[PDB]
Amino acid sequence: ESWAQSRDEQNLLQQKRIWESPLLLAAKDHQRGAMGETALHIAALYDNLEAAMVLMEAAPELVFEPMTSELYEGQTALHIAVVNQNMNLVRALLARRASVSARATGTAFRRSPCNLIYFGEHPLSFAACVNSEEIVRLLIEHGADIRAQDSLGNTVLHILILQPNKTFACQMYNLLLSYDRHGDHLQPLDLVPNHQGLTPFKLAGVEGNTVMFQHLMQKRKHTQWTYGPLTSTLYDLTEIDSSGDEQSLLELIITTKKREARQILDQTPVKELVSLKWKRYGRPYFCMLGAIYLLYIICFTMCCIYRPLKPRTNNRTSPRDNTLLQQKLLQEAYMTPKDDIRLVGELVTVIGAIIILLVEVPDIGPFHVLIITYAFMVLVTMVMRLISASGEVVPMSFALVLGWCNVMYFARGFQMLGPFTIMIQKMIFGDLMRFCWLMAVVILGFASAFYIIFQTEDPEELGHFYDYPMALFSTFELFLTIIDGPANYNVDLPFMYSITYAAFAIIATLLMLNLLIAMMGDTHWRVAHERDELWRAQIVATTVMLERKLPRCLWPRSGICGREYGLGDRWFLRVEDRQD
Amino acid sequence: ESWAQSRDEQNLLQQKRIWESPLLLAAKDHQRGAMGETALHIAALYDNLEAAMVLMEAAPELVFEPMTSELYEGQTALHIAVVNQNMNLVRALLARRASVSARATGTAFRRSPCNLIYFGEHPLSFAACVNSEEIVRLLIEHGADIRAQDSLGNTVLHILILQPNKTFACQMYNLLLSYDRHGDHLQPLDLVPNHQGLTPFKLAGVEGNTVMFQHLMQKRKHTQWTYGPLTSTLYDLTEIDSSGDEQSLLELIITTKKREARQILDQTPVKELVSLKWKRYGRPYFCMLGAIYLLYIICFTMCCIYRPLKPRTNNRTSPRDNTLLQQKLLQEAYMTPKDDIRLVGELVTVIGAIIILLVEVPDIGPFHVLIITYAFMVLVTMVMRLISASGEVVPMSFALVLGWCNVMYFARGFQMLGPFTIMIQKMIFGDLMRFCWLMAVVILGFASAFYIIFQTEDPEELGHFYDYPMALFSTFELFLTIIDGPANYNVDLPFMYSITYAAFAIIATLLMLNLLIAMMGDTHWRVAHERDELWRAQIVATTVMLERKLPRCLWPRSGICGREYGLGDRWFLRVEDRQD
Ligand SMILES: CC(C)CCC[C@@H](C)[C@H]1CC[C@@H]2[C@H]3CC=C4C[C@H](OC(=O)CCC(=O)O)CC[C@]4(C)[C@@H]3CC[C@@]21C
Ligand SMILES: CC(C)CCC[C@@H](C)[C@H]1CC[C@@H]2[C@H]3CC=C4C[C@H](OC(=O)CCC(=O)O)CC[C@]4(C)[C@@H]3CC[C@@]21C
Ligand SMILES: CC(C)CCC[C@@H](C)[C@H]1CC[C@@H]2[C@H]3CC=C4C[C@H](OC(=O)CCC(=O)O)CC[C@]4(C)[C@@H]3CC[C@@]21C
Ligand SMILES: CC(C)CCC[C@@H](C)[C@H]1CC[C@@H]2[C@H]3CC=C4C[C@H](OC(=O)CCC(=O)O)CC[C@]4(C)[C@@H]3CC[C@@]21C
Ligand SMILES: CC(C)CCC[C@@H](C)[C@H]1CC[C@@H]2[C@H]3CC=C4C[C@H](OC(=O)CCC(=O)O)CC[C@]4(C)[C@@H]3CC[C@@]21C
Ligand SMILES: CC(C)CCC[C@@H](C)[C@H]1CC[C@@H]2[C@H]3CC=C4C[C@H](OC(=O)CCC(=O)O)CC[C@]4(C)[C@@H]3CC[C@@]21C
Ligand SMILES: [Mg+2]
Ligand SMILES: [Mg+2]
Ligand SMILES: [Mg+2]
Repeated sequence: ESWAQSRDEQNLLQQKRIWESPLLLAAKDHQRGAMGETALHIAALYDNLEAAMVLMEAAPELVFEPMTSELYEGQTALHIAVVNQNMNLVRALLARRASVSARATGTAFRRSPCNLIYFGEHPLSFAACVNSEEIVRLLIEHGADIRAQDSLGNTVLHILILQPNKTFACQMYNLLLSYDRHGDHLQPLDLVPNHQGLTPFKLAGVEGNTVMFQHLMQKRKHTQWTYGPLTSTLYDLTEIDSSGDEQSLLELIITTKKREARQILDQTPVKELVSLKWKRYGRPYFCMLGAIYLLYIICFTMCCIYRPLKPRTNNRTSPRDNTLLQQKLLQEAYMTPKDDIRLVGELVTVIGAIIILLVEVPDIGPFHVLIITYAFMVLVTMVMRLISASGEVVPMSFALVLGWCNVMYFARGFQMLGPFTIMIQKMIFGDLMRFCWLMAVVILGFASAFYIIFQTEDPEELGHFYDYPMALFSTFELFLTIIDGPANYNVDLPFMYSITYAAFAIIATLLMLNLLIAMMGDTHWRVAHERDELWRAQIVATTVMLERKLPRCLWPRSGICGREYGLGDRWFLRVEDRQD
Repeated sequence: ESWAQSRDEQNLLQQKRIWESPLLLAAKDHQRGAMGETALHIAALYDNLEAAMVLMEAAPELVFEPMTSELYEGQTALHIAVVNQNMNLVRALLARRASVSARATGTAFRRSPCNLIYFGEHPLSFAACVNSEEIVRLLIEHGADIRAQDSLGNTVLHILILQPNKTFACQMYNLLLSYDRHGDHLQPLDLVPNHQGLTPFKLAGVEGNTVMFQHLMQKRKHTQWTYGPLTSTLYDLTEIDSSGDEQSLLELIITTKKREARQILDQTPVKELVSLKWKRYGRPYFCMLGAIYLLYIICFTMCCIYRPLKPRTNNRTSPRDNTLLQQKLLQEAYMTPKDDIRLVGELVTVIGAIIILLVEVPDIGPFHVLIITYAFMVLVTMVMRLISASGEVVPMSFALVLGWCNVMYFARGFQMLGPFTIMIQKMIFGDLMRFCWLMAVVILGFASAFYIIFQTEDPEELGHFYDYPMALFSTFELFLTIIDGPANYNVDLPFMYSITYAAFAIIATLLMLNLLIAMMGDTHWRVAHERDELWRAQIVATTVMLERKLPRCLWPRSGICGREYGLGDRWFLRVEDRQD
């Protein structure tokens, strides 16, 4: 906001600085403006060729001079004439020995959501982005280095992938790569990583640049044979399944926050790779990891069904006291064979909860949080068991609910069941997290109204609202229509009740059907229309988690290795498809 | 998986075997490779004409030699040059006396979902499938037999129907059939069955090859007269209603597992045939078979309403014992006129259940299973009645529910009601069989939580959860909101209950609306959009069942017989339509 305010004022400052100097005004159609610009910059800016030539005759040092602002730092007139595509000025600027290697470190050039363009820092990178082949053919003739890297580390190959017109990005990727012609450099330009470690092939995957993914994939395709309609294609599979030493391209797509990246999961070498590694080793481990967790939660349940309880030593403290049984002490808890059989299962439970923490906590989405909370609630149950602290029903009840709802995590192994878990998340963190603020406020209004209406009345007849916390809970239950409307029929209720509850009943049906239409638009189109895409993104997330947390003996590398077939040491995936 | 692994390794083995031999490498641009191939095979594979000619000059025995692998067994170079459509090589191979009758018995050629192509075994069958008319015009000139049959028994007529480009399949069907020119053979080529017994006309129906159904139907159309816009067309109806000796084409479409086959039910001779036989004899028997079954289930109900019961001889065994009446013994069950009137209806019931087993069990979808289970539960009721075994309420209650829900089978006679039964099946074996795994797991988590919260409390106030099987059943009922939320208001419930039940109530509404949107997508588009198609497939299934299980006197053959009209002994169906 404040920065956007300053840019505009600096841009309005610049228009004043042009008007003050008649020479700078003449350039518009040694003094410097608000942006640090010169007359050569302004003539290049508005494509004033004749003003630029007359100024460069007087000052030929003006060509070398960069803008001095923070917004346009390092920018020379050559940058301006390049993006404005004035060919004859670019020729004239190079004739006056313009630097083709100048770096524009200005904030307006840096990759940021505030800036609409990201063109890099070098005139090659500016020229390729504005799609001028000739200037690229002209700048390299004057010593411009294609291997130039930015503050982000991007070369021009990386920058073209980050451009909104993906078709022009393809041709300029072709042109600059054809101009390398070096074998002496340890990395060719397609193989040069940026500072994040992403190659141009990896960058197209992370950004969801689909056509740049496809063009780069043709370099990694070898066609073995063609049998009429059939053809056999062998895929390099080096970067899309790099594992054991570095993050995979599949791993980068999952961790990135771009929904466009997940379309790359539907591209051909990626798709059969994921489906193969899922069917080969992905499913039978995950269903085995599912069955072990299910027997664990059943073992945790039985220890909670048979928890140590004794008749209460105390007398009843009120007529409203319903307690009959209390927790045993520690020595009382274990003195019999049934207590020893439970002690085995409770020890299995705690050892299971410790193993959960070991495979989860030293590592650091939602099912991460649910199982860590479940393992945490188990340890609190043991701690209270050891010190004989009362209230163990509170950690267990969290753990029974959290422990069983983790069993729903293993629905994603089945193809139909997995997007149903997607529905549950989007309904609760979308439509529920929105509408609960409208919904609780109606509950607070009517529960307060319902409380004071029965505040004079006797609670024995109608105790829905006997104190204010129960009046909140009852009105919540009346909202969802899970308990009946309060009625006695043997006594006179207040007349203000019948008006309020009829007003409540209309709003509660109206608001609850509104939550249904909101959850209608969610699960129908966002999830059930895209069930195959969402389930595939679940597999890649599940498998990458499996690969990190499993030994090498269990997980063989996917594809077929060369050097027994003379292809390299790389792991190749063969796909046979029908071209018809 | 493992077989797909082996094929790729064998394909990568083959690329090594080419590189080792310089002669085999020269063929790529007497030794044999991994696939058993030769240099002539590899030259034919990559369309290397000049390498093939030089090799066949040296070895002319190489033309005769087949590949020796399991994957490509029996394949010669003539097969390879045919599918690759190298005309000049095919001419050159025939000039060296190539076998046109060689059979490729390899696993890659066999019809299987692992193999993308099914081309048959003979070079005629390969040439027609890759759509080369000239090679077919050339191979027959060298002695190729069109009547060749595979291990599946398919001739080239059958194979063309099994091809994904149905338009090219039509022309090659025309070309090969025009080349038969034999009357001496007992079956012409359109009439030659495969090993399954299917002709090319029957095969197009079973596979749902609609345009091959239409082209073959024109041969079975005779146009009687044309009256301006009106025309009268007479259909052969021989194979689409073969009955009394063999399965019909209608019967093949029902029993097959292809959804594409049911579009053939909407083709013109099929459609009016089904609608005619349904209206003529299909409905009035089925509604008669419906009314007889309805009076049977009403008779079974009245025998269960009036089942023999006496006051209990024992005393009450607990304060929680609600039993007042018990079953009579066998001699007590029948000693009065009302007992004799029930004995008639019970004998009608058992004789009815035996007749169900006779018309169902010696024969061996869902309503098959439901009525056999109903007839089985009836016989258990009699067995327990005879030996005075207690617990007869268990077989009856299964039989009352199963017996009445069979009456829903007769909804398909009515056109609107039939797809509603489709909805019930798809919702229960789709959306229910999926979502019950997510839904029971939430129930198990909260019922366990609800149990231990009230494990200390006294059950007399709140006995929803007094033991663990009732806590499961109550939480199931709270999930569907068919019983009210537990509340006392005269006693203090645990505070962990109000948190857990509010957590339960949100999830239970959220998950239950999710089941509604899932059942929304089911019944709307899968069934109600396709209600006429689903109801028509119900008729064909019902009628074919009727034809098997009814005497000849009740079911006359459809159409109009010739030989009283001089058309043959075949049964013809006349359809008058408006061509406008
Ligand atoms: C007494 C001992 C031998 C019992 C064995 C304990 C297991 C029942 C637990 C221990 C650690 C495991 C778990 C821990 C880590 C994973 C991650 C997993 O899901 C996520 O959190 C993924 C993130 C997301 O998708 O939201 C939860 C279960 C899983 C496979 C495991 C399931 C069950 C395991 C084998
Ligand atoms: C004893 C009571 C008070 C415990 C409180 C209940 C809630 C805190 C928990 C338990 C049941 C729910 C969970 C149950 C299952 C879902 C699935 C959901 O789905 C996904 O992760 C799909 C995306 C993916 O990871 O692939 C994530 C958490 C969620 C809403 C829940 C998180 C929180 C909930 C509301
Ligand atoms: C969407 C809406 C507009 C539906 C239209 C129906 C309501 C406008 C009517 C239905 C019958 C109700 C009435 C029925 C009876 C009650 C009792 C009330 O006075 C009493 O008798 C209270 C009893 C007592 O004092 O003991 C006055 C009107 C009231 C709330 C109601 C006013 C309005 C209600 C909701
Ligand atoms: C004492 C006697 C004379 C009473 C007569 C007994 C009938 C009530 C039963 C005997 C066998 C019959 C049935 C047995 C065979 C059929 C199959 C039918 O449905 C299927 O199973 C088709 C498969 C499917 O679509 O799922 C169910 C009832 C029906 C017509 C019959 C309905 C009723 C019938 C006439
Ligand atoms: C006493 C209690 C414990 C009996 C248990 C009830 C269920 C086992 C049964 C009885 C009612 C249901 C049936 C009722 C009717 C339907 C129609 C459905 O319809 C079709 O077959 C349409 C397809 C076709 O055949 O054309 C098949 C079975 C189904 C879901 C049900 C099969 C199973 C259900 C759940
Ligand atoms: C979709 C959701 C987020 C809608 C928003 C409403 C809930 C957040 C509020 C509504 C009023 C409820 C509260 C109302 C009163 C209860 C009683 C409880 O303590 C008691 O008084 C128990 C009684 C006893 O100990 O005898 C503490 C909070 C609780 C569960 C509630 C906490 C949260 C609830 C569900
Ligand atoms: Mg949402
Ligand atoms: Mg009620
Ligand atoms: Mg379904």
